[PDB]
Amino acid sequence: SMEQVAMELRLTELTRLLRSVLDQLQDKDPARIFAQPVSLKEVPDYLDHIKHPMDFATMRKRLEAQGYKNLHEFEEDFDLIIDNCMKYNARDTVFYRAAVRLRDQGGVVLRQARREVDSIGLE
Ligand SMILES: Nc1n[nH]cc1-c1ccc(Br)cc1
Repeated sequence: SMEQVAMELRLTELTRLLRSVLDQLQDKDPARIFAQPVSLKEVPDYLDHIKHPMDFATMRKRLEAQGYKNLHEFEEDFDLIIDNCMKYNARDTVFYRAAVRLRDQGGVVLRQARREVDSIGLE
């Protein structure tokens, strides 16, 4: 149907916007602490602590499959990256501190992303 095509165009547009947002957010992680999944070989007990692991590579996989239907779903995954890290790692660690900085700097980006999604009507 034409309606289905239009819906798919909207999703493709959202995906383009979220790709830009994801690039901007990952730039706020210059240490690449959040670039890849926590290794279950190097941290074998990780899943005892963290029930829903997340990282930028995994987000990017879902993104390119057009797997984010709206900004909320994307933000959920970004918050998992931050929140998982701030639970597993103590306050005095380079990991926890990196998550705080990513959260703070990323908030700015996500604030305008929300305005843009609403403005252009992408969801
Ligand atoms: N990036 C993370 N999110 N949750 C835990 C971690 C982590 C834990 C140990 C090391 Br070593 C590195 C990273």
